[PDB]
Amino acid sequence: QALLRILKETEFKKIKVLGSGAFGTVYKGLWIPEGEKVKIPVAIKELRANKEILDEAYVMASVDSVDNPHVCRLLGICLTSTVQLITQLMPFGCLLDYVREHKDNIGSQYLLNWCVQIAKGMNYLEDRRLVHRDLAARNVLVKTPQHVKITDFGLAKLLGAEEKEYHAEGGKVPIKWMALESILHRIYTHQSDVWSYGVTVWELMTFGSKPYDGIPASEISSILEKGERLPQPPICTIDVYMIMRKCWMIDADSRPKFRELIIEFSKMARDPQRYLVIQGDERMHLPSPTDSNFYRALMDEEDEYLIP
Ligand SMILES: */C(=C\C(=O)N1CCC[C@]1(C)C#Cc1cnccc1-c1[nH]c2c(c1Nc1cccc(Cl)c1OC)C(=O)NCC2)CN(C)C
Ligand SMILES: [Cl-]
Ligand SMILES: [Cl-]
Ligand SMILES: [Cl-]
Ligand SMILES: [Cl-]
Repeated sequence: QALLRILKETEFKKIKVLGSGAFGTVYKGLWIPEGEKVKIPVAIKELRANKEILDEAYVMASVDSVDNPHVCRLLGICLTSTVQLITQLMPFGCLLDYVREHKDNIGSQYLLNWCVQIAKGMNYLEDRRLVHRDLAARNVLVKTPQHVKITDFGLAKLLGAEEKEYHAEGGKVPIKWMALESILHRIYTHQSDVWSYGVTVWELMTFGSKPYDGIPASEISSILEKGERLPQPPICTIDVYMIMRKCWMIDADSRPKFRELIIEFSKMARDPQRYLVIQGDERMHLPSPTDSNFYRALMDEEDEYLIP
């Protein structure tokens, strides 16, 4: 039962632009619900259409639940000059930016944990019949360095009870993250999300390299058909790279399931230095909420698509 809570414009203070791009415009603000002195840091999204963003709200409200650690939750919507979505501010931004900016303190334990968490979030969505269709490092957000959530439901589709696939029309889509069958046939499944997951893992393990850098999107299907894939990141031992390679198998049903990826990456996270080789790993640290001074980090922080 999908509900949308309408939040009054007057309940938001200190609204400031955070960034714009393919996803629209995102602002940060403080939400003060009437009848509370609680001030909640929020992110606020609008497109650049009203209908498009309501489709995203619908999907997000549909998949929310009491226990939902790794998928962004819609707090509500605001009707202003635009229709806006409201969510909890993720103060450390997106994981693509995070891994580029904190490379020198990202250890093996963080990378593997992020892999587990994304897989848990995707398994959660699969259980709710949701095909995300846009999983990428740019669309994973960082609540704390130890805790990430999947975002951007702009392309996501709910499968009917009898449906195993979504067939798309001619909209703009992220070719370099897509399964071969999605490029050729516009077919999307849970197993095509698994392909995108493998690309997402590659982005993390390269500390935010661009996939197939300097290769035109029009050439990707031919590269994949020839058996070529993204290269082995230097930190990755063979077992980690083989997971990625299994995610990029031609046969969709041969690819790992999210349930299996949770288990495998959890196993690796139990012995992280066995699976990723990072110079100075043991000497690295990132802010954690168990730190006395974590609040410092928070204040400091809080303060792709082509036509097929
Ligand atoms: C990713 C960086 C990035 O997203 N940044 C850099 C500074 C601002 C910005 C845009 C942000 C943010 C942010 C912060 N907190 C929560 C969410 C988001 C957000 N960012 C993106 C999406 C986000 N999700 C939002 C935002 C508001 C409201 C809702 Cl309901 C919601 O969930 C859908 C998103 O939807 N798509 C991607 C960006 C690297 N660049 C993306 C390249
Ligand atoms: Cl974890
Ligand atoms: Cl979107
Ligand atoms: Cl194959
Ligand atoms: Cl692309």
